[PDB]
Amino acid sequence: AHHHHHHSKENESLLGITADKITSFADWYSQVIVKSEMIEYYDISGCYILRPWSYFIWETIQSVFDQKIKQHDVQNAYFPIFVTQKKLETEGFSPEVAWVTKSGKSDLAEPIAIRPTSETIMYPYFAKWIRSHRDLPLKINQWTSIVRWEFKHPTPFIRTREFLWQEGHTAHSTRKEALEMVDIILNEYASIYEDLLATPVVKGTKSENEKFPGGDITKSIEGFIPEIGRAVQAATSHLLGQNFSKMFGVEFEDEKGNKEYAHQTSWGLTTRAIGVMIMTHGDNKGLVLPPKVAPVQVIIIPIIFKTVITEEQKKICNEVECILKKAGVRVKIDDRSNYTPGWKYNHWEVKGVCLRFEVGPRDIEKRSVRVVVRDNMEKMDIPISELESKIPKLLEEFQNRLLFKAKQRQNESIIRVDTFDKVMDTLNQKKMVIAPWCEDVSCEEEIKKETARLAMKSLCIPNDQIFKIEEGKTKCFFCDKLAKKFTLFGRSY
Ligand SMILES: Nc1ncnc2c1ncn2[C@@H]1O[C@H](COP(=O)(O)OP(=O)(O)NP(=O)(O)O)[C@@H](O)[C@H]1O
Ligand SMILES: O=C(C[C@H]1NCCC[C@@H]1O)Cn1cnc2cc(Br)c(Cl)cc2c1=O
Ligand SMILES: [Mg+2]
Ligand SMILES: [Zn+2]
Repeated sequence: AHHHHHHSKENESLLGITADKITSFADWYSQVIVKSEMIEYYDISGCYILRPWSYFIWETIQSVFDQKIKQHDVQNAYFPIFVTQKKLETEGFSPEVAWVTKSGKSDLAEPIAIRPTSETIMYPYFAKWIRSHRDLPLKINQWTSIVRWEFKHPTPFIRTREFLWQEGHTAHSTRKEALEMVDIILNEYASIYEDLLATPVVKGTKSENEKFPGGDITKSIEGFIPEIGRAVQAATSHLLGQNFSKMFGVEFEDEKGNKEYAHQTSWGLTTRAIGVMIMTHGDNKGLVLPPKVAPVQVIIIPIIFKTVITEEQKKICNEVECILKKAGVRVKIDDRSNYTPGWKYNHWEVKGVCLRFEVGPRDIEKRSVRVVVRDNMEKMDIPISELESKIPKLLEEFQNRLLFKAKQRQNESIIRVDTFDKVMDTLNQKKMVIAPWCEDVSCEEEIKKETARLAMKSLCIPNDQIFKIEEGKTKCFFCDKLAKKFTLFGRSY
């Protein structure tokens, strides 16, 4: 679905994308993020430079999500990047901890860990701040970078040794209020991917074998990349319960005067969202960005070459730019006489600009503009007097079309299998499995073991159970136990 629309002579250049998205996905992903000036590879493995074209999308994700959690009285703070070994020791993987072992030429007697997550940093101070039920709920969030020495092969955005993320940590007086906070954040995470990034995700609950061992319930949104047949956890929201409050002493005096441990939640979203969004919408021409996160929604390209644009040509472009600026549209004019219009067309197509305006003599004469849509090569002529109304509608239609097309690609990637004899062939088709499952830890341990023999794991137990179980008859697709619900399975990042 990547190489359907018309490619121009400049799209077939080396300044375009030469690797096919389906048959050469890894090379396609690298060319798309590099040639669009999103990412620069760094001489330290697993780290990638976030150029402004990609960092804008994170700033938009950060701006939109920060306003969302402020609706629930979540306050932003910043805790140090460092944490002692004693606090950190008591998905914690010791080989992932980046340790500062020297300052200058002086060795540290006790090395200091770089923050892989802030439970150890923050919770000793949650216990210090929380003495009464009146002090609850406490809701803290921080935007910061995280360093984890990932053992698996790094992927830009998806899995980086340094990534930018948001981590919210809340404490409540009741488990019910905490679980409501877990579901609230999960819906906002799903909104970030679907409403902002036009990326479909599946809301659900992690299995006992796949949940965060430090919490009671781990809910998540699962994404999927069909071109490689691997799911990707889009975000996560944990019902920590009292596991962390018991071990850090975060207790409060409830009403009537009894000491009770706090009911905590924690949730996180990283720059991985950008990578999942890129892989979802990008085609063989390069980036395809949702209008809500595209750094430039409209590029105005006057038909000029070598010489300077005429005075009436610059006046029309400024008028169109003024109309689009007043309408809240992010718009820029590319009046570089240095490049042919075809060069600019491919240049802003690789960068994923939603709409391009071609302004030539015929457009000046009619007081109209030639609009070319990025993702489907749709062409139309809009009068200048209609731009204020039509362009916000086109970007709105653009956003809906990306989510709708990405949705039907995800729905066709979910295959129902009721017996294990059809699971392996479904996985080999680069697709997920929705199967009747008993949800036992022992069952998933053998599911991972048997599928690794030809590994498949539970992605999430979806909140929306589209299929029904026979009360007392529907057995697990793998073992002899009765199936509880249907669970989404597949290989993941
Ligand atoms: N190295 C990474 N780079 C970018 N995003 C990441 C990375 N690791 C995790 N994430 C994302 O951040 C979210 C919250 O972090 P976390 O729950 O600690 O992931 P995780 O438990 O390490 N899962 P995983 O590392 O894939 O086994 C995850 O749901 C991922 O979507
Ligand atoms: O980090 C987590 C759980 C939650 N903490 C912050 C909010 C979002 C996030 O899902 C799971 N995790 C993952 N990787 C880790 C790596 C190391 Br090293 C350590 Cl010490 C700890 C962890 C660790 O705790
Ligand atoms: Mg990890
Ligand atoms: Zn089973």
